[PDB]
Amino acid sequence: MGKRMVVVGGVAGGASAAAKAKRENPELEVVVYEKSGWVSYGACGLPYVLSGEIPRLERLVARTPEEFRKQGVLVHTRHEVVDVDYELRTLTVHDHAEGRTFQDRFDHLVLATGARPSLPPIPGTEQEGVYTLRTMEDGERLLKALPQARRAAILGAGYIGLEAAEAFRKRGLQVTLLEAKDRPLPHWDPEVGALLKEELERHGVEVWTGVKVEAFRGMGRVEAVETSEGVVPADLVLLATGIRPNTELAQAMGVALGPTGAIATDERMRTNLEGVYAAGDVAESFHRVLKRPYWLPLGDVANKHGRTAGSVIAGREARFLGVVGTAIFKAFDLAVATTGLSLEGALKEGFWAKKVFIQSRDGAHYYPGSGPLWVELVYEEGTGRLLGGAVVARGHGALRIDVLAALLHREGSVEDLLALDLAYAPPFSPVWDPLLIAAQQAR
Amino acid sequence: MGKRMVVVGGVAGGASAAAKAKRENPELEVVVYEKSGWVSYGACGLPYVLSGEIPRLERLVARTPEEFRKQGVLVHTRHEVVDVDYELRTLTVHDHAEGRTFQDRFDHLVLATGARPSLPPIPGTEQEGVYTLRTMEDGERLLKALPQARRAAILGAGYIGLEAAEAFRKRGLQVTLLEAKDRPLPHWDPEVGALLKEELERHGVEVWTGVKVEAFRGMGRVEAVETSEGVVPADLVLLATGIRPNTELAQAMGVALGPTGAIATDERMRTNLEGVYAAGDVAESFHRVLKRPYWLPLGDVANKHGRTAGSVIAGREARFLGVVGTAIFKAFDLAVATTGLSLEGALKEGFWAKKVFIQSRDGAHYYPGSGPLWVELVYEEGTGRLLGGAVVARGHGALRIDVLAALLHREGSVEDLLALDLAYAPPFSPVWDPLLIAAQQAR
Ligand SMILES: Cc1cc2nc3c(=O)[nH]c(=O)nc-3n(C[C@H](O)[C@H](O)[C@H](O)COP(=O)(O)OP(=O)(O)OC[C@H]3O[C@@H](n4cnc5c(N)ncnc54)[C@H](O)[C@@H]3O)c2cc1C
Ligand SMILES: Cc1cc2nc3c(=O)[nH]c(=O)nc-3n(C[C@H](O)[C@H](O)[C@H](O)COP(=O)(O)OP(=O)(O)OC[C@H]3O[C@@H](n4cnc5c(N)ncnc54)[C@H](O)[C@@H]3O)c2cc1C
Ligand SMILES: *SCCNC(=O)CCNC(=O)[C@H](O)C(C)(C)COP(=O)(O)OP(=O)(O)OC[C@H]1O[C@@H](n2cnc3c(N)ncnc32)[C@H](O)[C@@H]1OP(=O)(O)O
Ligand SMILES: *SCCNC(=O)CCNC(=O)[C@H](O)C(C)(C)COP(=O)(O)OP(=O)(O)OC[C@H]1O[C@@H](n2cnc3c(N)ncnc32)[C@H](O)[C@@H]1OP(=O)(O)O
Ligand SMILES: NC(=O)c1ccc[n+]([C@@H]2O[C@H](COP(=O)([O-])OP(=O)(O)OC[C@H]3O[C@@H](n4cnc5c(N)ncnc54)[C@H](O)[C@@H]3O)[C@@H](O)[C@H]2O)c1
Ligand SMILES: NC(=O)c1ccc[n+]([C@@H]2O[C@H](COP(=O)([O-])OP(=O)(O)OC[C@H]3O[C@@H](n4cnc5c(N)ncnc54)[C@H](O)[C@@H]3O)[C@@H](O)[C@H]2O)c1
Repeated sequence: MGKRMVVVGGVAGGASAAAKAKRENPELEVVVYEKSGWVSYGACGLPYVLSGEIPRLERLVARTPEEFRKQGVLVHTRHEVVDVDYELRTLTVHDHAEGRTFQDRFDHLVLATGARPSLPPIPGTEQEGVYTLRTMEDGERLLKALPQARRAAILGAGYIGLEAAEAFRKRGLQVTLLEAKDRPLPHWDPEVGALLKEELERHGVEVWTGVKVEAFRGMGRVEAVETSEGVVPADLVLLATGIRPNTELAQAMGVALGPTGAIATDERMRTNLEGVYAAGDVAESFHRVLKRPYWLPLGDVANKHGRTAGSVIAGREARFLGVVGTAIFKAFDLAVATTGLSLEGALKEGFWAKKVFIQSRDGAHYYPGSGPLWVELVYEEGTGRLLGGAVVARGHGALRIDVLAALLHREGSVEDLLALDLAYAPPFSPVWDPLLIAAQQAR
Repeated sequence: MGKRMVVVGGVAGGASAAAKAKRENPELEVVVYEKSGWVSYGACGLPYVLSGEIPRLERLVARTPEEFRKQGVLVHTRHEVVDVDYELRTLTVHDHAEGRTFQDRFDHLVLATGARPSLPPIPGTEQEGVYTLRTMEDGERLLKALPQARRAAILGAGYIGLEAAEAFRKRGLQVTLLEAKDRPLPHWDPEVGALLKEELERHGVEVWTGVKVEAFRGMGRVEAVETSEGVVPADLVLLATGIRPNTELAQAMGVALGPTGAIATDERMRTNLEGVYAAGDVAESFHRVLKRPYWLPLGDVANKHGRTAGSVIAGREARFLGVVGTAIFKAFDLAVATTGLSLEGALKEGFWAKKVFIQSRDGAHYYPGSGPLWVELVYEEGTGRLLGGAVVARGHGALRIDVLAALLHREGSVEDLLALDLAYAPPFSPVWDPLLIAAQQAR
């Protein structure tokens, strides 16, 4: 057929779906309504623009609405879809331009509305030098503030935020990191959190742990941040305290939410409504270690959602088979990569789990320049089944984390990892690869 | 028990076996007879010493015969075992020192005699500035020649050799590489060979292809190299034309050779004689793709052989389960990694094979400094079974090859590779990893 595919949200989930659908079946009428007035850009690259290493913000955009148009996709920015006459039963889309508002119909709907920052209930948040890092607009705002230092406070030591702290330092500001839990990257076992505190401090960043941020002092400007632990002075504060999915429009139309709070889907990215798909940070994925639905808002998983929904719609056979949790980020001179479960969470889940954490090198002892490389394995006591792992390196990189993700995918044991024929040469790994030395193999 | 383990050869296969045996069962009497007067060193590091990046040759040694002594291991250098009174029936070792010669018995024998360079039959090979690169002594010779340039010719565009060309250039010589087949790294599909010719040329190496080297000109010195294609003047020539295993002693004593020419072994590193083990470059390994024995003289496989023999001898349980062919090397600004079969070889085996070869980046398009990264996939037409793969990068780091080796190990298809949850972040890979984009996925 030659029906009409309407995508709500044009960032990554949505742009993927739109592009793949149109390519796979050009008969389709493909239209994207994006509320933010930018479409198809790399939010992940924001801290590299902030820091100054990337010259202009437009460098993050993958496809422009003009290029899309050339490829038969119609994108409208600053268009918000406000209601859907679902089932119910189509019309459905009423959305809003500049000036007007209006109706449109759909045969296939892709809900790709993403996620918004989850702010903690703190008096003072509303003031003037308080910021959030999620969109190109947040990028513009912060980029305007940044020159004209001087003192920054970042609430939250997760990904945005560890990443932000590096950006701010490279811009001259003095930066103090306030985390509510007891280490940076609280979400993982604490050997990694340690290495990270050390690097952050090595670079001039002050890291407060166990902090109860009480309020942001000022008369609508902000100059302070009063905490249980004292008072941090600050003329720019970044709230980097987590995200939650944008499921609001979807609930209105009667799309089901899964246990995590994100929209539920199948291997086909289909929601509980015929005709309605979901993709990207709004959508749950199946976790292959935990064997249940799980929320993993990364950009690679949003592209995979997109591409599947799009393929399915254009009537190609395509399925999305889950995730395992692989993540990697850069904080100064560390590249930190986790996958699967940490030992904390593997015990919360009930496994009789143990960990091993070793430090090795990233090249032969004798090779000039070789740095350190640490690798953690989280496994089941008796079976030896892998359940998670980390590696941290300076490397561009390592990234050997991908081997563990491959093993997590099938069931995969420490014994399987041991048997692997990995690559060795003096510039790139010691003759026993850190993955192999970690395996069983040392403590 | 507390019997006597004699290791013939002390370089890597042998030193591993010696150290792990002694660790695992200190009762053992463990003695290593090494004919070269150096023991336990990283031959792989020689080109880095040649080039000057590593200051002194002793930096490549891992354990000294004094440190071995401390650990209960007796190493004798410059001792060549000349005969074995096998089965037959022990005595057996007659070997030779400085001065004398003498007997020794064994209860466990590890054959770890390695490989020697395989010279082509060219008149003039015997002259003065013609070299080979395999041992520490070869290192010293070359290191003596090198300052005092001027013009080098390297026969052979495989691994030693591609690696040597970089070393010699870094030392100022002008270098021209003569290969007999039609591309550098002829033993792999020719896209890689191409990328390599371009880099070598970009750095001032001349690469002659399809050359019939006919003789080395000189009056016992060498100044030339006469070829079918012209005459290369050269005052230093490196013969980098391959190696063959050292099976000579082993055959005398009636150890079986496998079809490759290397000593045959089981998963416990045992030869056909009770008591007699083989480890390292003299020993065959089971190839898991081809499902037969295969000769893969790499140093990580030599440590695996040796660690296994040692464990087994000390009475631990240990098995060596095979290889798949993973190899990585550095040639100027390229890191080149292969694993499995190439399309050429996969067809020669009979599979109905296809390739795909894509060029992607090593980090997001917008990320400053991100370089190119090429990945190759060799697969079976119908089943989709992976059969081999390459990736080439500048990266110290990629090395993503390890992923494909994980897949090769079980059977592992393109579909399997497609389902993997790889790591993404802008400094490290684009949002689709180059392994994914190569899967099925583009051509
Ligand atoms: C600073 C930063 C760094 C990051 N780094 C990484 C990284 O290193 N690795 C990684 O894998 N991931 C990273 N991410 C994650 C990445 O941003 C998201 O996973 C990714 O962009 C996928 O999002 P998506 O397309 O589902 O929706 P989003 O990108 O959240 O986009 C949704 C868009 O849809 C629009 N929309 C919402 N509601 C409506 C409506 N009612 N009508 C019309 N339009 C609507 C919104 O305007 C929004 O712009 C990073 C994110 C940030 C913010
Ligand atoms: C220049 C160069 C670069 C390399 N780069 C890499 C790389 O990047 N990656 C990689 O994985 N591998 C690399 N290798 C391979 C590596 O050298 C071998 O795989 C490794 O050293 C394993 O060898 P082995 O212990 O079986 O024996 P060898 O290292 O060949 O040692 C055998 C020793 O046994 C002694 N011996 C022989 N016969 C007798 C006898 N009858 N009596 C007593 N002693 C005897 C010999 O003197 C010899 O010194 C490289 C090799 C070279 C030469
Ligand atoms: S923080 C989130 C990360 N950033 C984002 O995801 C936001 C920007 N990305 C997007 O919005 C989408 O990914 C866009 C660019 C809108 C969707 O793009 P397409 O779906 O059009 O993607 P491409 O054109 O990149 O890829 C399509 C086909 O092209 C093949 N291919 C990609 N790269 C290569 C290389 N280097 N060499 C050979 N082929 C390549 C892909 O395999 C893909 O294959 P099809 O089978 O044709 O779809
Ligand atoms: S070109 C060939 C490459 N170079 C060579 O192989 C030549 C030099 N190598 C050798 O000759 C042998 O490998 C030697 C060093 C003689 C044999 O060494 P060992 O067998 O004694 O090796 P190690 O002492 O390195 O390792 C033994 C145990 O120690 C554990 N381990 C190593 N590295 C680490 C780190 N970074 N962190 C924690 N543990 C570590 C190994 O797991 C190994 O464990 P066991 O279970 O005790 O054997
Ligand atoms: N490289 C990557 O893979 C990468 C990088 C950036 C962003 N992202 C995506 O976007 C998401 C952004 O994560 P994030 O850093 O915003 O959230 P997060 O959940 O990863 O944060 C960890 C949290 O400890 C909690 N905490 C500390 N002080 C607090 C306080 N004072 N009040 C309330 N909470 C406090 C913090 O809020 C901090 O966010 C990531 O989880 C990821 O999905 C990915
Ligand atoms: N990084 C690594 O994985 C690495 C690096 C170096 C050495 N090694 C180990 O040691 C081995 C050494 O390999 P190599 O480079 O000596 O052999 P090779 O077999 O890999 O070499 C390829 C051959 O084409 C043949 N050729 C070109 N001109 C010729 C001629 N004129 N006459 C005869 N042959 C000619 C060359 O001889 C060249 O050797 C490797 O295979 C590997 O086992 C490994």
